[PDB]
Amino acid sequence: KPNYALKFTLAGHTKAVSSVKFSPNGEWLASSSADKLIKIWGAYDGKFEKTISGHKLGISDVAWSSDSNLLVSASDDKTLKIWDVSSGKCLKTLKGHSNYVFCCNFNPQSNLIVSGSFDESVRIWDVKTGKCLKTLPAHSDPVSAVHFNRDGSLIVSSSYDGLCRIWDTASGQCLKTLIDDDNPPVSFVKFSPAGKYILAATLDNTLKLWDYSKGKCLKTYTGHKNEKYCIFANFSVTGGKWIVSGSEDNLVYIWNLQTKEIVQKLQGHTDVVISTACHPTENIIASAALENDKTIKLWKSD
Repeated sequence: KPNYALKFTLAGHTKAVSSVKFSPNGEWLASSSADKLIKIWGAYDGKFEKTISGHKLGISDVAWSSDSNLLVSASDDKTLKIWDVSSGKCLKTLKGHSNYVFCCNFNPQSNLIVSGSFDESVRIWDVKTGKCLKTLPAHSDPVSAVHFNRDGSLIVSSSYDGLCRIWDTASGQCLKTLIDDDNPPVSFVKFSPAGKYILAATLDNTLKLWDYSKGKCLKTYTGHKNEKYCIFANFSVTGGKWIVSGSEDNLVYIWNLQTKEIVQKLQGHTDVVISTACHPTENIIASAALENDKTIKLWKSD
């Protein structure tokens, strides 16, 4: 079992936090908020670095490029923005979604961005030109998450329509639809770090690990509360092999990936824990909470 202990609390956002992500190089934490801002923090000391501004409405998601040089953000202003983190410059504004942009990610080569929207589409954009390469008529309700697999040849999307879909990046073809024995909204999905599996959250208090090639649910993680919000979940890989998630009872939950047992709950937030992130090299978790709390917490384990 891990022994995550609170090390730092990061105050600065003026509304609900929406996402936290560690830079791949381990140096930084990026946060997005309903306050329309991105903040950068030191990953190891929690020290505030700077604010990246320009969205006109709240931000739902932010993601790093694989070389830690760029961020992409998804906003209710119906845009994504590509940011040079060192300069703070907005390199490109990606316009084309017809409603709120909810989710975003770079591909592994950080030459493409994928986005999902309340407009029920998935878009694929060229990083260097900022132009949209493809629009996928992916879902019949808002798209909650989008993620590329380990070589960028596939995208997984999740939706409030109750589906996860896997797309061919090059053709835009729908290769797979995954759904279990009930049809609750899907609030999050991502590929596993080696890409054998997907991890999906549904708004029935359930995380599931799927073998997407076989189309089978292999594991379920339960015990937390998740019926309303799009709560990210993580694979923790630096020490023990864990699943990490926020929860609507204001806790961070940590499960054993193999056994599905709860191994730790982290107490301290005063509102829903909307987002968690796992440091790429150190046993460090970042957690972030909604409007009644507005803080980020850094936790560290032996």
